[PDB]
Amino acid sequence: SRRWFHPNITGVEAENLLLTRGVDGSFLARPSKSNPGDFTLSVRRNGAVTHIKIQNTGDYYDLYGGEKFATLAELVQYYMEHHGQLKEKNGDVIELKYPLNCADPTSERWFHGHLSGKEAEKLLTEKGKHGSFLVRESQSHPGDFVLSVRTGDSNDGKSKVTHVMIRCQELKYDVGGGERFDSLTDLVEHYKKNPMVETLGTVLQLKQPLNTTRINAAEIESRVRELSKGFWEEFETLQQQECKLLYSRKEGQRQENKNKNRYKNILPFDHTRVVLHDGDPNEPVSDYINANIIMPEKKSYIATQGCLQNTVNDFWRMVFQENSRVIVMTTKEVERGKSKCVKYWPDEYALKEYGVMRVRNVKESAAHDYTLRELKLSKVGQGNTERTVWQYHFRTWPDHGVPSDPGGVLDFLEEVHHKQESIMDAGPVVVHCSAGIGRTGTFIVIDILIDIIREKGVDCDIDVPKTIQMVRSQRSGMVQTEAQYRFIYMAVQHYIETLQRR
Ligand SMILES: CS(=O)(=O)Nc1cccc2cc[nH]c12
Repeated sequence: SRRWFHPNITGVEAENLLLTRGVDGSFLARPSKSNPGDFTLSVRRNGAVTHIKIQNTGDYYDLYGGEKFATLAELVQYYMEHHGQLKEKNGDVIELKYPLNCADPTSERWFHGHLSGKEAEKLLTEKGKHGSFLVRESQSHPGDFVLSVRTGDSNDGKSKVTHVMIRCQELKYDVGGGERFDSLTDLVEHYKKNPMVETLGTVLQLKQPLNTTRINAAEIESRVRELSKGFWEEFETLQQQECKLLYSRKEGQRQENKNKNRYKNILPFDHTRVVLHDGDPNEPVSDYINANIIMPEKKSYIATQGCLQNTVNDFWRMVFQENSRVIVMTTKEVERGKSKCVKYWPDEYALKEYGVMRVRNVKESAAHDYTLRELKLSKVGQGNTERTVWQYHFRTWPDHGVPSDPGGVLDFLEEVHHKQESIMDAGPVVVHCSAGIGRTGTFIVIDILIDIIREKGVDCDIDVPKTIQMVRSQRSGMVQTEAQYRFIYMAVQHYIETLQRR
């Protein structure tokens, strides 16, 4: 669970909560209400509260005096299982022992707040299915709530909508009897596990929240208009779901693999990692690269980090093994004086050996937003293994935030798409930035969404947060920021508009 994140709390509200309701080792995280990408970890130690800044400019969560993380849940899991690791400026250990839980329901997928009983019945009738539910404000009884649930199997009376009144009495919630809950989430979780049974026997199964994010692609402009009045609230609802994605990353945690990771705690899930075969028998662990397969759930991707000097050979082994023919690089080699990805390709017209692999740079072509490099990759000693690999190097992404206009990214992805589609039996498209989660996740999700619209036209269903959750189950923290989340919507809107004009 992620109850330690409080989306609508001030610094002083956080201090008072930890002092009145917490103990030493108590903690919570919260966003800054005016600087998105800024978060604070507030921690109680020696009867006083310390506030620790976490910044995310788009690549990773950077904890002051700690490490870089793919998600706030991974950050919290790391320190709740590693004492002595989190430290202040003056060096003392700060311990995260006791999450201080938030009662606020506004980031729950099932919470609709102000909503009429007739509006909720229409939404549940049109969009809902057996077990679809929502919680809304009563309107008749102020301060109380209603849980509306659809149960059932043409509109022939085989299904129905039931309303269950939820009383709020002295900051606890109940359905008219039995247990009184600290929050609506606790109530919903209880009646999700232990469903209410009606007198005549109907089980009110809370199977899934009502789906409000699935839109018809033609109506993207109207959804964007609505979110622009929010994008922040829909993004935070998505982020609340990240506690469901704490999958194991054991291989990346092995001593033999530690120096193959750019950031020690940003690791590939075991269940989707790229496994390298045919390694040097002399190298004890030769099967590991910080990379995952992203299979939308025909075109697949590999999301990976920027090469380290000691992983360039493994990068080319992956490319060769997976039969990838297109690489997308979304960083300059150096940004803000820091190395983001080593040069892993030869100079134009040059030939270099990278371990058992040989690469020729045949030709480079510069466009305004990117450079294309036509590379020839083969195994040393085996001439007939040569294949062309087209590297698309996006060069104009800003150092922080996102492009102001998506036209450049969309023209780049169209060209990448056409190259991939032109090559018979090409493997997954490799996409990498620096950590391989923020820009990489953004480019991949845009590509996935646009691909739907390319095959099905302007009239098909898309669901941005559900697509992002699905990509996040295959590599940690894919899509890092609210700014990238907004950019994904803007890119898809711009794509639909250029398709209508044509
Ligand atoms: C409100 S919703 O349930 O319609 N949309 C939605 C929001 C956030 C995360 C996910 C994952 C699947 N759907 C999501």
